[PDB]
Amino acid sequence: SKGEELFTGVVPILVELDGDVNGHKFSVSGEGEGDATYGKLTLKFICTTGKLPVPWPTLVTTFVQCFSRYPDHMKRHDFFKSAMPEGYVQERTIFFKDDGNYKTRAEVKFEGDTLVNRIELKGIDFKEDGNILGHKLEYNYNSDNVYIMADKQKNGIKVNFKIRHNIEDGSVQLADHYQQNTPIGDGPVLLPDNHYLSTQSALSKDPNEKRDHMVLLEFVTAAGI
Repeated sequence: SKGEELFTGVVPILVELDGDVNGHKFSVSGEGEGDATYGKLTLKFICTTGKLPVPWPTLVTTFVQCFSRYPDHMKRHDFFKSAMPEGYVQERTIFFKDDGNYKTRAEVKFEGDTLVNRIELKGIDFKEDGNILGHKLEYNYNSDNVYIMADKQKNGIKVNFKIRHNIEDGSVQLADHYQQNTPIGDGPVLLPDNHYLSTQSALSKDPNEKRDHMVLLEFVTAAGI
């Protein structure tokens, strides 16, 4: 499509988030690069305001699905790159079961040769000593497919999926994601048939980094068609 050509090589990525969860305000800056040819993302996030007041794993999905590898036979279904470079708005509600919710509004677009994800996050109705504000989640990440359908009325897409965060006691903290993406430009975009993204994420730490941070390595492939 349009932006598909913008992703044939390695693209630098910047992520900027401002958050407020139950009145706890924080900002995060991330940098890395993506290589959509391999569905590959490498990112490092730093909390610039001090200690992150929620667990890092709960922000992975908020912190650029244009880097997904769409198989050649599935190229007409790749909404995300088709909206580039002008980009898209990505909005979610993330419901943490028996706890609060995040609402996020993000704009994903090129600034020059750099793909930028700018996010505002608002979290409300969290429990003071629940799994999120009480930091009871393991620093790890599992799988789960991301389901995408057309929203042929907002000329965008609707995405739904579940994340299961691991609680330190061996249980699971469900995070139900509801997502909508809509192009920023007027340009034509690709409205896909139903399909899913297969995702894998690995979380790590930089041994030399003394700020609160997360290193993220992810691989994403479109499938289901």
